[PDB]
Parts: sequence; structure tokens; C-alpha cells
Amino acid sequence: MVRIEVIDIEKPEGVEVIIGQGNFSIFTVDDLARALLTAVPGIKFGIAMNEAKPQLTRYTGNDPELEALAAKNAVKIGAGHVFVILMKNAYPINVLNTIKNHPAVAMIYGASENPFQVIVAETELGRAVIGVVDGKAANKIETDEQKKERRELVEKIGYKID
Amino acid sequence: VRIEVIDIEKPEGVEVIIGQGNFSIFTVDDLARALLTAVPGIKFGIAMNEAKPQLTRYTGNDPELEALAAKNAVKIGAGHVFVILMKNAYPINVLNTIKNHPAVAMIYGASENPFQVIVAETELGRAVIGVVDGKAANKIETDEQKKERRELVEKIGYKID
Amino acid sequence: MVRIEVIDIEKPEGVEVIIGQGNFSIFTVDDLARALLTAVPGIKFGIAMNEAKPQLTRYTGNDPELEALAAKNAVKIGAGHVFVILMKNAYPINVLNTIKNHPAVAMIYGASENPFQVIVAETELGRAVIGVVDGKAANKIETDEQKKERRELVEKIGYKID
Amino acid sequence: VRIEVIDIEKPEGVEVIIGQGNFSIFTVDDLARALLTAVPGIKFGIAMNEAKPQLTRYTGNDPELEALAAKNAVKIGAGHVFVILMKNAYPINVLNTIKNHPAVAMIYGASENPFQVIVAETELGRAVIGVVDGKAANKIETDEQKKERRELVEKIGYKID
Ligand code: NA
Ligand code: NA
Ligand code: NA
Ligand code: NA
Repeated sequence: MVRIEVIDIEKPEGVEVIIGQGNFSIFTVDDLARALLTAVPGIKFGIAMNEAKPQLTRYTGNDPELEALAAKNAVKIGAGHVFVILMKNAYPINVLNTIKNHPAVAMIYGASENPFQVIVAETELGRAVIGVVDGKAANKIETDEQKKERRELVEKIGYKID
Repeated sequence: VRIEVIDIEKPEGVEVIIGQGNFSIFTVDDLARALLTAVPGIKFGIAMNEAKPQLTRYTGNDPELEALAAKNAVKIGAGHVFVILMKNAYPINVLNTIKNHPAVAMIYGASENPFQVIVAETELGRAVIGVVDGKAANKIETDEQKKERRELVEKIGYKID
Repeated sequence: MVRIEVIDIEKPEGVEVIIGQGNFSIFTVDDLARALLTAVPGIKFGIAMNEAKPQLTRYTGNDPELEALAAKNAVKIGAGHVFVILMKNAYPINVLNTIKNHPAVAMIYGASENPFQVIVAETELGRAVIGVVDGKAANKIETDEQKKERRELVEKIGYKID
Repeated sequence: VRIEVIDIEKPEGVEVIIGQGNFSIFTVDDLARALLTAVPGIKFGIAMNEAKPQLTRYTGNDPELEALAAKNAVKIGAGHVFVILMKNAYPINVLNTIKNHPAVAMIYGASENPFQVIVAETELGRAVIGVVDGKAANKIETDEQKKERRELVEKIGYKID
């Protein structure tokens, strides 16, 4: 059996979501949370990770609301060893390497603040994340003018040196 | 071999990071761009010495930290050494970004303590032989002091629910 | 590179300061100190002079306090071959010629008991004294009455002959 | 040539300085002003002989030292000679001030020793031909006496840290 379903990630506007595949849930949920604290001062987040054996969604973080939401999204996804992070006061570009560098992390499915979906397949054994829909799909290739625009915007955002 | 002890000049609260790299004209700009990705709002100056033309290159996003980074770098003089002075971010938030850079060999040290760079000089040029990162420890912590620091670490913000 | 900074001379009220440019620091700090002793009996002072090669501020004198202060001021000025003198029980007019006539002295930047500043320029090589602010600046020309006043005061101070 | 030996009259502890100058009416006053700049609190009398009116000019800031300086100067008589009697200052503190004066040619001697001025006299006037500055030495110091004077010089106040 292979039934596929689409899960809409529930998160408030401005909150960044990161979905990944890990190992050793009881240790990692806490250890990865500690690691996230070292990435950006003031980062606020919730992290939840699924443990297969007891079929439990573990969670922690340093923000009640994001913790509740991370756990809710994680248990819905259900897939074993999948972890969900919901954060604010930090961007994926400031934390992805910290996550990829964690010894119990296998991979990261995706990360952003766009409307986000997790595609899950369920078999007679359990569930598996087969992909993520990170926002709407692109359907046109940028023009030279649009190239200039994005580059000016990147500098305006703060990625500029003297 | 002549040995000099250079006091790093930096404002109170400013973090300094000294390292050894390569390809100065490219790296001074590229590492600066990388630092911008480490922590939003980070303010810094970075300078790096180029041997051939004997020039201290520099950039960043803060006039004063750039001038100070360049001053410290040229006083150190050693080729391919880079000096970073930053604020609005801590070493623990950026060291991996620096170690991850393809033109970086190593990082001598990083902190906000009174800092010194020990430099050796030969007939060719100079070499960083070590760094004095603050005062030296002279007492091993007691069990009570262990509890003290662990409570402080949590109070600083390193705590999870 | 040329960064300019202003250094405020730290000294007790009533203490006279003399800043100069010399040569052969290890010899001169001691020899000039000996010379000062011949200028006015009872003179108490501290003298410090910067030696470039070892980047050390040398000092001596015959007063612990003035010696510590002279060295503190000299090391912060930093400029090689610059010497700083802090004295009491003697006035500049009693010792300037002794200093100017020392064989290892190039010049004297200034001397007085007014609030005093040393303007220093720093390059990639080292530091240089580019000037001294000897007290507040004059902004008005004396009147004939003030002229009579200062002349009476000079006599009252003791510059009067029978 | 007649030769006279003049004993300088001065109280114990007073220092005498005899010199040869020029332009007496200006110099007696100007050199006195200069002496005041040498050491704060200096007390003295200065007299100088003017040839054409055959007058001994004098000034200073001490009535008795002035009277004595003038008496000694007129007894010496020689034109353009000046005599200084001072206290609250030593020759080592003022000799350069005197030598630096534009109207001073030379300084014959200076001390607090028993002092004599040897004067020669012609049909025109008088001339200082020398000074007897205290007793004459008759023994060369021993190595031990060297140590003795050097310790005394430091004790007097000529010592640095
Ligand atoms: Na897949
Ligand atoms: Na080393
Ligand atoms: Na100047
Ligand atoms: Na003679």
C-alpha cells in the first residue's frame, strides 16, 4: 500500500519552517535545540521530532507557541525520525549549516517562510516524507531587468560591503 | 628571531578574531560576504595582509571597525593574516562560517578579552606565533563554581524547555 | 594611513609639563635627568622617554609620583624619541635652556602648567607628535589697561630690581 | 705694572661671580633681570664698572648684597668688570645664564671660597689678571677619596632613580 497525502504546514506569517530527517529522536530533539541556540542570539523556536518505537512526537525549544505548533505539525506528518523546526528572529541562511552539521541529522528536506506543504506517503508500516512544496512554482525565466532588480534588492537588504 | 607583542586595539565589547588565510584580494571581500550570512545585523570590519605588494586590504560594513581592523592587521603585518572586529554577533555564531571558508587555513583565536598577538620577525617577513587571549587561569574551579557557571549559562539564554 | 588623536596630559595641579623630541633614549633619559638637577636646587621631577626598537618607555627622576605619571603620559603618546618631563619646585623659565642645550635634544614642543594636550598622528609605522594645545586659545587683544596690569603683576611676582 | 691683591668681602655662604662685560649702564640692569630667571627666590647684588665717567653702577634685589657688590667692584676698579654676590642659588644654576648674556665677554670665576682678585694697574686704568679661588690643591686624591666625593655628590641631591 502507498497512499499519498498533502499536509499544509501550519505556521504564523513571518515564521520560518525547516523540515528534516534525523536519528535518535530522544537525544536529538534536545541536542539539536541546544545547537540552534548557538546559531543566532535571540533566536526563538520550537522543534519536534518523531520517535517510531513508542510512536511519540517529542518536542522542546524556547517558545511555548512555536513548540506547540512544531509538535502539531510533526505529529501530523507522523513519519519516524522526521523533525520539524519553527523559528523566528533568525533566517534559514543563519542556521542551516548548524543543522546539517549535527551528527544525528541525515538531511534537510527544505526551509523557508513561503506557504509550505509536506507530501507524505503511507504504507502498511508507517509514513514517509516524499517531498516538500516550498511555495508556488516558478513559471517564467527572469529578464535582464529583473536580474538588476534582485541584485539591487539583495544589497538593500544588507548584503553589501564597503 | 625578533619577537613583538602587539596589543589589539578595539572598543569595549567588540569581538576580535585573528586567522591565517590565502588569496587576500579575493578572501578579504569573500569572507566579509560570508560573515554577513552568519547573523542578521552583524557589524564588522575585516582586514587581510597581502605579501607581494605588502598591502593591508580591508572591507566590511562599519567605518570605524574597518579602520581598526586595518590598523591592527598592518601592525601585525604577517602575510595572509586576517583580522576581524565585530559586534552584534558572538564568535560562537560565526566561527564555523570562517572555518568553512575555502581560503581560510586556520583561526588563531576569538574573544572580547584584552587580546595580544605575539609576532616573530625574520629577514623575509613576520609570523603570528601565538595569541594571549586575556589573563591566564591560575585556579581550578571548585564544585560550587561549576554550579555557578552552569546556572549562568542557562540565565544567559542557553536553556530549553 | 594617518589617524590623528588628542591626548590629555595627566598631571597634578601646579605641576609643570615639558614635552620634547630627542635621541638616544637609553642614555638621554638618565643624562637629561642629571642635567635637570643642575637647573634649580630642590627641583622634583619625573622624566620618561620612548625607545623605538624595543618599543619601551624608559624613565627616571627623583620623585616616585611624577616618575609614574611621566611614564604613563609618555607611553600613551608612544611616539619614538619623545620625552616627557613633569616637575615641581621649578618653572619652565628656569630649565628650558638646560634642556635645549642638551646634546641629544632636538627640540621642545612646549612647556607650562595649563591644561595640556598632545596631538598625535599614527601611521602604519609608528606615532608622531604633530602639535600641542597649551591651554585655551586667546581670542582678544589686550587693552592698554590690561597691559599696565600685567606689567605690575610681573613686578609683584618678583621680577623687579632696585 | 703695579699689582694689587683684592680680598673679596662677602658674608659666609654667599657666592661670588666676577666677569668682564660691555655696555655697563645697560648690562648692569639687564644681567640682573636675567639672573632673576635662573632660580626662583634668588637674592643678589650686581655691580659693574663704567670707564668714561669712572663710575661703579649697581642694582639687584638685596640692599646689603648690592652695597657689598658695589664696594668690591669699585675696589677692583677695572672698567667693564662686573661683580655678583648672591644667595639662594649656586653658580651651577646661573653660570649659563651669565655666559648666554649678549654683553658678557667672560667669567673670571665663581664660588663661595675665600676669594681674591689680582689686579694690575697702568697709567690708563686697571685690569683683572686673575682670581685666587680658595686655597691651592697640593695632593692628588686617592682612589678612596674618589669614592668619598662620589658618595657625597649623591648625598647632596645629585641622584636619580
Ligand atoms: Na522524495
Ligand atoms: Na604558534
Ligand atoms: Na607639528
Ligand atoms: Na689673566
